[PDB]
Amino acid sequence: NLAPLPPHVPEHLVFDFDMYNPSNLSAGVQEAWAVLQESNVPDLVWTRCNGGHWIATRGQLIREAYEDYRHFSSECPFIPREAGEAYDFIPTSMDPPEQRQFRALANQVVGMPVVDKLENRIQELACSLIESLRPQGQCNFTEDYAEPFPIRIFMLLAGLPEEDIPHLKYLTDQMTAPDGSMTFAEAKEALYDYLIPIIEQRRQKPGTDAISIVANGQVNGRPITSDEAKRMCGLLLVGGLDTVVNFLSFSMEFLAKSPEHRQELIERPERIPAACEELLRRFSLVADGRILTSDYEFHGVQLKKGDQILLPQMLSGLDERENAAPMHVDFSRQKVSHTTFGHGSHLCLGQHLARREIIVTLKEWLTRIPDFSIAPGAQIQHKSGIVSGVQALPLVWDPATTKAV
Ligand code: HEM
Ligand SMILES: CC1(C)[C@H]2CC(=O)[C@]1(C)C[C@H]2O
Ligand SMILES: [K+]
Repeated sequence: NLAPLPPHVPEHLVFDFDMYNPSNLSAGVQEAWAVLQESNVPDLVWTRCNGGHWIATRGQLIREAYEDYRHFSSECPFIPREAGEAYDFIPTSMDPPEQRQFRALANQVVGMPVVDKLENRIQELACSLIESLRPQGQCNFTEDYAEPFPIRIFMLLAGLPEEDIPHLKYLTDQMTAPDGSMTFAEAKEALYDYLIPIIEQRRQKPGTDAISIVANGQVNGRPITSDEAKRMCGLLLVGGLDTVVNFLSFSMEFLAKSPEHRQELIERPERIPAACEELLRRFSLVADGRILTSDYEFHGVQLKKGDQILLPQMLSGLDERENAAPMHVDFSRQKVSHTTFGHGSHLCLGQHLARREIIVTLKEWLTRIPDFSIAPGAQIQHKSGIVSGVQALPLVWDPATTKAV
């Protein structure tokens, strides 16, 4: 349902890609997006869907634009424009140099030292969950594992009660892959209002949790305000609750459908870190963007001030110019090139936590439930958006084949 072509946009660059409902979604969501890398598709195209915006389709351009924050601003990073304008999460809605003071604070609460700290706890959350599912011979992996494992890890990190999980998870869904019940803005404001009273509790009586640290943080030589803390904690929550959740489901759908790749990791456990990186390339799932700060000529194309440009992080590693046979999963692939965690100054802060959650899941699942497949008669369906995902993943196994360590 398409917006009229802006005067400055050449009509031969039009390709009406809908990022929330792409044409070939039934073939798998990465497959659907990959059509933007067809021979007949330009390196930089314009879609009239979702209010109209640019799309960079190749890794070269995507990296280039994410590096140039002077022209491509993160102030309005979501499509549609109404979402992007409402978007005020910290650090992401800020450009350097102002972004950097807030990024250091956020890195304090989810960075590698924190993750090393939480290793034994992450390991047990996984094992407890899997040992509980193991004798049942079946699960809906998205809501039985993919959702609770990362989210309990985050609630742990944030010092938040697991009672609040249903409320919170719903809100984050609306911001990346909404049904239509709430706009981005009201979903975001709901999350903010959840966090305000907790932030104000913890400014006064400090702490070791992510919220306490953020609420007591110092930025620009001053205390962080309750409103800044809120904009940052909201982002950490969205980060903590929606991407890994979705990625685990892509990777497990794949392993469920490929006994060979399972047995490779079963037989060669040391390969699991390398396998994790190649899964991150193949089932890359993020796509947001930037907004033009001024009129600018970019690879032969005149971009105007206020134009929005989708720079799909997902597409870089599926680009056949960056990786040979991109849709093929090769755990021994020699140079794994992707931008799954982003590129430029907003490079994912949670990527060390994310890899840990992924690698612990692969290790602990295949150690206990080595053999499993898609439930008979089931057809897996994907969804698309800022963060694409899997709607459901019913898995089955013979409990007799399962192990206890
Ligand atoms: C598979 C897992 C994940 C993927 C693929 C992913 C992807 C990304 C991407 C592509 C960006 C850059 C977005 C942009 O440039 O606009 C980003 C940023 C960010 N991510 Fe992640 N993410 C993951 C997990 C996490 C986790 C677990 C957290 C934990 C809180 C997290 C927190 C953040 C934060 C705070 C930023 C903003 C950094 C900044 O703006 O400076 N992410 N993520
Ligand atoms: C695009 C993101 C994945 C990234 C910045 C966002 O707003 C996210 C949706 C959460 C954060 O990690
Ligand atoms: K904004």
